[PDB]
Amino acid sequence: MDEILARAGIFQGVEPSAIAALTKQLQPVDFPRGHTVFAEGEPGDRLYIIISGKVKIGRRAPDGRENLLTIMGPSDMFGELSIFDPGPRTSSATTITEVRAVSMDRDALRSWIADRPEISEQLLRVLARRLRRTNNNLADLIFTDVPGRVAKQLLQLAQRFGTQEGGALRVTHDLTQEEIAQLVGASRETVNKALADFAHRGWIRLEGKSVLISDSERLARRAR
Amino acid sequence: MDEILARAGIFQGVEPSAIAALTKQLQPVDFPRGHTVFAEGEPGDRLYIIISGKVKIGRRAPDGRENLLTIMGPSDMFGELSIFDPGPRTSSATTITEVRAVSMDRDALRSWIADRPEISEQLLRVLARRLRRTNNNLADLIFTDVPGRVAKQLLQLAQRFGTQEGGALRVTHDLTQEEIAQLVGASRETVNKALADFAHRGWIRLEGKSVLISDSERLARRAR
Ligand SMILES: Nc1ncnc2c1ncn2[C@@H]1O[C@@H]2COP(=O)(O)O[C@H]2[C@H]1O
Ligand SMILES: Nc1ncnc2c1ncn2[C@@H]1O[C@@H]2COP(=O)(O)O[C@H]2[C@H]1O
Repeated sequence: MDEILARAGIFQGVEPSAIAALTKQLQPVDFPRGHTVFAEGEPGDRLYIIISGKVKIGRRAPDGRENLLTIMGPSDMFGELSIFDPGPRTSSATTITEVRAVSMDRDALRSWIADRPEISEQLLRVLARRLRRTNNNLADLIFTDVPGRVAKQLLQLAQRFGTQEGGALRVTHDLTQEEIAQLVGASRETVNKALADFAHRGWIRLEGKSVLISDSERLARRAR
Repeated sequence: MDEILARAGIFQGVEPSAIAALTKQLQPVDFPRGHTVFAEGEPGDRLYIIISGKVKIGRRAPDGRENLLTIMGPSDMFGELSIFDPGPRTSSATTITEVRAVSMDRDALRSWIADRPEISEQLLRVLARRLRRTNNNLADLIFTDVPGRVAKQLLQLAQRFGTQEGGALRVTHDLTQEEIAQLVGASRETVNKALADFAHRGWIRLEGKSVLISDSERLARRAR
């Protein structure tokens, strides 16, 4: 599991042999599927790295309507925004499978950067990347229509969690039909038809909390 | 000049007798109104701090339509994202006034960070905060009604540019009709209907490029 940790935004760029010498006394946590690790708006000082399982990053309207910002998995950090720009959690963080993680608090995190200055530019790198992704997600809402947007999401899910079957990519995305619409940021029926059409043409084939992508090249053409 | 450069964000962590050191190294520049500093897509080795003027950071749709990510004024840093996660600019940076600014580049920047790790700690704060704002705008798009957004937007312009002018607020945003629209991520058509509604509910008034705000509460209610 040290192997999964070493793939972090933090542990990337700290001498790999020395990554052993530091991974010791962190608090390692467990969560059942469905656990609110923390809620949007509340204070918090902990940052987590996912050892195993997937966490969904949610945003909730006063109205009661839900929205998913991104899905995190093995090796992804979450809960760092309220640390770096001190303030409240910018969103809810909810487990999607059972989840093994490892957390560290604000001060523990201070030791780390002081002793291993390299971390900061990787941390900078993660937020910058996330900015880029979010910038895109945002423009997609102003500009891209639903099936176009579903295409992007499956594709993004696939670069992040996809495995190979041969020519085709497996995407065990551990999601419900409503969470997928929630990532896409549009109606549930509408996301399902967009998905049905793509299945129709054997571009994708749906199976449980999972999708198999046959024809990524056309898929990527519905994106745009 | 140097006290606007002191409130930059990069610099909120260095000795008073150091900002001067880092200020020499910097390269003064004077862009005219309607100048493109760089454009979404170009390579980027260079980051900017606006001494004065305002600049719009923008993204263009395939349809030729354009959403404005933010407006930037004295002390603001921009073009940092291609330093931390090297790649193209995610967005264009175009003046909406004459501008005098100050630039520094990837190697200059990296040298400073090895010299003074505090700079890292500060750009994380800046990035995280940028990411916090964007989650709010993004979610405004799924969750918040169309003039509902024009509220939060005017006030935010205010928070950042608002001058108390006889019990009211003086915001010289320097945005044309369309430019305000693009911040809200909408068509002039439905935006200028919030021009007219706030014109005969008398909370503002279109004076020059500027705008004078006389309300506050029937906005923080009108937004939330
Ligand atoms: N736009 C985004 N892209 C990627 N991750 C995000 C985004 N918004 C929030 N998160 C993550 O979800 C976390 C919720 O808690 P924090 O706001 O402390 O830190 C946040 C980030 O780690
Ligand atoms: N969401 C955002 N909020 C504020 N500024 C941004 C945002 N997205 C991009 N930018 C700025 O726009 C700049 C364009 O050039 P870079 O991508 O190098 O760096 C980018 C950031 O400085």
